Amino acid sequence: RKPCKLMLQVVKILVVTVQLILFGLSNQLVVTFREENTIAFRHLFLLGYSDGSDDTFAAYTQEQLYQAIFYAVDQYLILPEISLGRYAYVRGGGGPWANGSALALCQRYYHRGHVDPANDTFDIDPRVVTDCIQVDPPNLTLKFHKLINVTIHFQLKTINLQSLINNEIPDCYTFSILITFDNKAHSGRIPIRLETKTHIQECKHPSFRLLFDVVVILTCSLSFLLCARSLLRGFLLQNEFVVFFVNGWYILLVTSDVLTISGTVMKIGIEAKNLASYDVCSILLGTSTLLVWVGVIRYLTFFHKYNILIATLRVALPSVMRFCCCVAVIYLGYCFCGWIVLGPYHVKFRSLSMVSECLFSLINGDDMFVTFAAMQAQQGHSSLVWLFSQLYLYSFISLFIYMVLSLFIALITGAYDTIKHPGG
Amino acid sequence: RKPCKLMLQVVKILVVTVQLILFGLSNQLVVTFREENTIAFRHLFLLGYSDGSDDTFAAYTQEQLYQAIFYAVDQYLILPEISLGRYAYVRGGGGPWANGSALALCQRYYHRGHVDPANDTFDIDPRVVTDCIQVDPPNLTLKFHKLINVTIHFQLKTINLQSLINNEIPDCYTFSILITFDNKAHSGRIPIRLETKTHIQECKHPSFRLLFDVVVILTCSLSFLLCARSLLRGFLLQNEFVVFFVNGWYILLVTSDVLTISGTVMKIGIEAKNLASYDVCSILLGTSTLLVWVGVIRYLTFFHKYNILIATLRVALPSVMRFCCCVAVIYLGYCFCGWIVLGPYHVKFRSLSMVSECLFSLINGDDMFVTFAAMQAQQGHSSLVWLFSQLYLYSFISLFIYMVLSLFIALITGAYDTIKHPGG
Amino acid sequence: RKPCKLMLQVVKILVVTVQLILFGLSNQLVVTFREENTIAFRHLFLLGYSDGSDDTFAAYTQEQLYQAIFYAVDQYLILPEISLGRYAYVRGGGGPWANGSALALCQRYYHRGHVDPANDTFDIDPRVVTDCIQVDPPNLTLKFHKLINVTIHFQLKTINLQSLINNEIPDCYTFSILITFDNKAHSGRIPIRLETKTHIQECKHPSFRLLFDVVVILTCSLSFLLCARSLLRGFLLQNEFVVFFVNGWYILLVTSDVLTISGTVMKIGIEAKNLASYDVCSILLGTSTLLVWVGVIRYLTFFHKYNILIATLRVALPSVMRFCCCVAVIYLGYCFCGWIVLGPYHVKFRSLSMVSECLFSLINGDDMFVTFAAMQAQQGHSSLVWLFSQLYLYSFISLFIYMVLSLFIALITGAYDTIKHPGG
Amino acid sequence: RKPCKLMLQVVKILVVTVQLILFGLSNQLVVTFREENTIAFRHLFLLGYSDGSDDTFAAYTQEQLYQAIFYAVDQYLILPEISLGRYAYVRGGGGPWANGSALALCQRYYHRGHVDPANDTFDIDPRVVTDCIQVDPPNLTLKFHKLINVTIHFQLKTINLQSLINNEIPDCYTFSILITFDNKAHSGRIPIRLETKTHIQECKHPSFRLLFDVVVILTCSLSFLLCARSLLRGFLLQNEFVVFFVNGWYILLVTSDVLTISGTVMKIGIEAKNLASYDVCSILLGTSTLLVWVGVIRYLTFFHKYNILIATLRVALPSVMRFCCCVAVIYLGYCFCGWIVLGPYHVKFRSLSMVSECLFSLINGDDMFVTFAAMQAQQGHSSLVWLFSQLYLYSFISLFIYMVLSLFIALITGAYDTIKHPGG
Repeated sequence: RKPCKLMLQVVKILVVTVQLILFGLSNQLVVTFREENTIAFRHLFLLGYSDGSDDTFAAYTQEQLYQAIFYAVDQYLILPEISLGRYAYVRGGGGPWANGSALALCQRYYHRGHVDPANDTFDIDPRVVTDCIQVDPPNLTLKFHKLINVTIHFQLKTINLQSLINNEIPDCYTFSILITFDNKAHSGRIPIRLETKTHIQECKHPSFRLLFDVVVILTCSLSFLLCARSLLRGFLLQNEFVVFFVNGWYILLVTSDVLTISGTVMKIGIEAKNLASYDVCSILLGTSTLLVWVGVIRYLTFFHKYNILIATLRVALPSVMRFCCCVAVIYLGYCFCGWIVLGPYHVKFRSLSMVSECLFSLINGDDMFVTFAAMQAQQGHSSLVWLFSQLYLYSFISLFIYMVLSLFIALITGAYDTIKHPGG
Repeated sequence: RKPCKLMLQVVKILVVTVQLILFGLSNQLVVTFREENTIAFRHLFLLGYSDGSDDTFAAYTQEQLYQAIFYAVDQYLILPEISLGRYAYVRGGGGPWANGSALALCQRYYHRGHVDPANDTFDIDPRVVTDCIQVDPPNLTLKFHKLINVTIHFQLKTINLQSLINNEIPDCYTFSILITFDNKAHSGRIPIRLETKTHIQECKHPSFRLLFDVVVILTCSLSFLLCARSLLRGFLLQNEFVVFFVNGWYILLVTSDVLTISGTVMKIGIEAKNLASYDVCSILLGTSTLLVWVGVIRYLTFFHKYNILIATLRVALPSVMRFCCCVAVIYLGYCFCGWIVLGPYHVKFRSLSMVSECLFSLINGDDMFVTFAAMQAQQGHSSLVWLFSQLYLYSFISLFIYMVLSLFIALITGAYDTIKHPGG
Repeated sequence: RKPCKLMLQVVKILVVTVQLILFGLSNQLVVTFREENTIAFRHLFLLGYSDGSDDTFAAYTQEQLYQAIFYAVDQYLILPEISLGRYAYVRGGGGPWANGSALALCQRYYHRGHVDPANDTFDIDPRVVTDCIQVDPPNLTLKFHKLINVTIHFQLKTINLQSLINNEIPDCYTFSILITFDNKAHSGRIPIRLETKTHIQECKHPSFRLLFDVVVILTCSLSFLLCARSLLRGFLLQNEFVVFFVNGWYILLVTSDVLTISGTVMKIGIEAKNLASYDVCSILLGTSTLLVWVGVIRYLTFFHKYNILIATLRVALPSVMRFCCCVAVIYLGYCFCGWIVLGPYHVKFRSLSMVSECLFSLINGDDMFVTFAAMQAQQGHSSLVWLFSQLYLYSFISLFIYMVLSLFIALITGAYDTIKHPGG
Repeated sequence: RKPCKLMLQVVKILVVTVQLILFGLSNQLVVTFREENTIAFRHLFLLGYSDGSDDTFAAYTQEQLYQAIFYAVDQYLILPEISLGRYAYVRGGGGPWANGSALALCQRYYHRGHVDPANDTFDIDPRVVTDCIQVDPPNLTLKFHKLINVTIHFQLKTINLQSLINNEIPDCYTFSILITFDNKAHSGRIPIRLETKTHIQECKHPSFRLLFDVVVILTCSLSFLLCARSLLRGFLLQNEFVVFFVNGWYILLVTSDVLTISGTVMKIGIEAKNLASYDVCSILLGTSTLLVWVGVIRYLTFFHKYNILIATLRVALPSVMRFCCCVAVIYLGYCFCGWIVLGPYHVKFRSLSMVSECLFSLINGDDMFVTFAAMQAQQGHSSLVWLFSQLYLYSFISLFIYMVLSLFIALITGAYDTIKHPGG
């Protein structure tokens, strides 16, 4: 009934989530097509594209420069001539107007770009002059001092005829190519990178599963109306309590309400500004479905045989707040020691993210023999610091390792006392 | 006697399992020959076969296509001319009839294969036309739009004369070559793959260990008759119990009975439909031999000095069912958060298998510094989601890490209470 | 007030440390420029520089030798001709005087360098003759027996115009190139290595954040005067105690005093002998800021609700000293077994550092499946020792693994007793 | 006195072990020279030697064969012409007599080597005919059916003049080259391998640290006489006990006696049959020095403040024998499931060594996310078995993971009871 409604809401948020696992699969296979297209293009225009070489994909010869310039230039010259597929290159003007390349060959560089590092002086009217080449589907050079960045802005239509294997009509995908030579470092190292964007459109010559998803939304609507009715009844009870853990009698209906607001935003309403907000609304659904797990298990305990382990959770968190506080404060001191020591010989201590990453090395066995062995092997320097890196890292491994069993077990021997009260 | 029969059955299932470790070694060395042949062929026909390049083994040039076409084509032209071994290529017609290549050079592609992705339209009479070339042991081209897949169906006899070093007569192995160009993606990426199958036959000019294995089977027969007699005696006892842990007094005789049915199926009866069912029957033997371990240790406890630790197991599972239930329900919520969050930046969260794989990262130290460090390093996107991936992953690492010591120790401090009852 | 001064000192050492995280970021990005320059140069002069090939960067052909000699020689010939940047090569004489290369092409080798390893004899007047070639910005050979080491000592100015993107004037960086051919092994293997040093100077044509850092120093001065006043008050109390944990009432003011002495040494006083001592003074700050964490959490416990977990620490360390002693003594025996067993088949057991590194394999899951699986796979030798490496490593994994839970839990069940005294 | 003798024996076995760490360093640096020579040679003769390519170092072309044959052949032709060192190639006949190559170019192959794998028959008079070519320091071919293995047996003197940098006279090292083409598989895959052996001799034109080591031996002699006197006194006490843990009152003197017998065997007596027996005697020393750690800590407990933790060890092992028994018996069942399941899709389950290696994956976090993630990714086969590998591996991860905390903590909550008896 009403708990059958709660079990139906667990099952129906679970079924909206099954349709979400379905749609997340559907978008995932679409993204398989996307990533296949991505790697395909990365090889494809990639004059010299090696696996992992995109990390190194920076030029050193100036002739190393202009050659790859020619290389893609021929790529665009003869793409229809060479392709294992069919690319659609119509006018495609960008990114400033006027008019169409479709490949816009653009290049930024400072206007008074005056500089003499042998003279210890420079005259930056660094107003970046962008020089652009439009190139119609059927050679020049720039100052190695002078440039800022170089841009190849092309675009290529394609038909998703593999969708014929998904039983779909093939869609229209315009792959929009931004090729970027980036010499903003100007340090003699200039990475090259290629950006592409796919304008998925339907076929020009041109939904029962869609009816099912909209039903999952409207049933989410009914279930949220149920969750709001239950919040009003618990609100009637709390007004009796003010005028007179399980912890989720109301808030779960709310947080379910929040995940539901996020997913319904994903289907239609924010579903026309697509990508990231859908990713977010599905994120909010992730919290709702975790709770669908946790709270459904609450109800289907059916008291869980008195719920001794469910009773296990309570008084510890009363202490656990300050304890996790204390564990953080030592850890923040240790993160400070990492931010101090990380710069001289490390990449693992490279930022606050990396000081977080070494915290994964702390509790997890994966970071230990790697980091504390390799850094003891001394990339290193300044042999007092070779002593210091070992004396820091071996020191950092120990205190938490000994103390952490004692904390989960100080609360764990605390759990034998709330089980000393509670084993009876 | 009868426990000497149970110890003899532990030893005799252990000896059927020693003969299984023997035969699993024997098949394992045969598979070493198979895998050696596999890598040998993979290099061998492999025009361009690199280690791990089979992962990348997809073409981009159409000329990149037809060249490898020629490459193997010469491979087949002059295999006897080039080989470090001796391959036997007799008529070998397949895979449809008519008649013999031995290399059948086949190629699928849709009949009304009409398509214009610049026109947003297509006319699939996609009825795949398979065009096949037979090629007698002693050039043409296809539409890059038009094809579906391309097949090289060859076959090569060989003699297992290294079996002379195993003291055996060399057997006759016909390696049956299926070379596959797969452009079913049609995304400009077409992986190539080569399949080979070995028809192991005896020498044309043409078993005490075999007598030993059949004895192990018939003695398995006697031991199962013993296990069935013991089930009937325990059944006489249970009929006295109905009419009036150790847990395996009967079921182990049964599950031993099941592993025994599976292995005897492996030797003779299902041993003429070979491969996978033998793998399965040996799987069932694996469960039988684990139990041979566990229950032999039961009997050879001889009460284990009162069996305090054997008494340790019981009442916890009465709670442990619902507890492992609860651990799963949080974990299923966490798997749902993974299925939500995994698609945008990850391969580790790529499927339900990968959400299971990150669960290995949860309890095991190997997944932690890799995943939570590398994903915090942000393949990433959409910096609220760069906050979100860390805020999810660091959140997911903690709750189970703290709680799990408390669970095995909530039942562990429970074990000090069934040892508080039980230490006396 | 005074605890507001202690909280202000926690916040102000925390703010000197926030300015330290700021400066450590600032030096870190400068080091990003440095490392970018480093990898840039390593590719740059690197005739044959491959990623990780610096590990293998040793020659075998003598012609393999002199060619790379020519290769860099042309590198220096035509660096201005080839560069994607602007290098400043003025006279730059070194490393002995007279006068200027700027590339000094030097080569050591023993004077009576007489040797015949077919004759079992040699006449070392091994007085290394250093032959040097100065080479003006706009071929010869040496005995393969005769040389000791070979040196290319060059230097290159450059302007840090990317500092224009940091809003700074570009600084003047003189990159000082030491190219080293090292045949001191004389074992036919001669690694090549290139050293470079950057003399960062300001622009020739030529500080509110600096005012802020000096304020952080002077406020560190006031806070240390506070810490010294508090030590004098606690000293007045201890003189009352002699004449009549929390543990850090005085020593933390001291160790804060030490980190503060180290950082103020970093800003100005030792800040003219820069690199390593600043690294050290920041190290001492790392200890101060960890304590800022730990002791601020002490005060902001505000008794922590009676500080039961803070009371948790005490009596155990009274035992924990001897216990960590005992854990070390077994571990030192195990390190001795490693120093014995490591040499025959291992690199992980390669030194006392590596015997420390296998200790990371002990408690951390990362070293186990790698080392005990790969060494059981037997690089190996002398099959009794193939038994011995497994029998040692599997033995070493177990005793600590079983005992360590019992130690943290012997003290942990000790913590249920100081919580048996202390849960009341 | 006598405990000063025991502390002196701890220190003197520790000093014999310090001289052992010294000699193990000395042999380790000698082995650095050896391994440097090893990698040097591996590149050196290595026509095509790539890092890790020794794993793949097998030929496929027959011309791929004979070319490398020529390649080393020229290696030997012009080694003095090409070398960055000085190799001494005198007559050096082997491995059968007659007379000298120094490169013996040998090749085995069966005498009646008759075989037709197209005919399903063969006539093995497989009596391997070895054909040998001697080649004086200043072309032919064999049947691809016919050969067994091919051998290049050379030898090269060299002088260890880098020992001049160790202050030593350079020794005489004869590097004895065995080059092996191995086609014993005859599977078209023939790995090539090169063996070299170094005859270290002194210089032809030709020990205070040695006096120190012999003193360490004779003092080991005095300390063993002390250990034997202490065994006789404890034997007088045990004869009083028969006629009327600490556990090592006698046996440690013995096991110290055993390690001492092994090391004294290393210095002189077995020190003329060198390599492996010295490795062994040092192994026995490893056990002695571990005990030097453990028992010295016993005495220097000085009762360890009543030795509560030393008292901690005792009664558990009375149970721990059968418990480690039970842990093994489940684990042997699990190893049996691994030996069953490992062959179809795995290399980690490849032998009993690998079933041991997955046991490292069990307790250590390193094997988990790798194996259970990658095998769930399905190298795989036969989708019921794709279910089976996950259903086995995920099953195997759990039971020990839950139970093992309960075992070390069943004995650990047992330790709170021998600390319940023992905390008083």
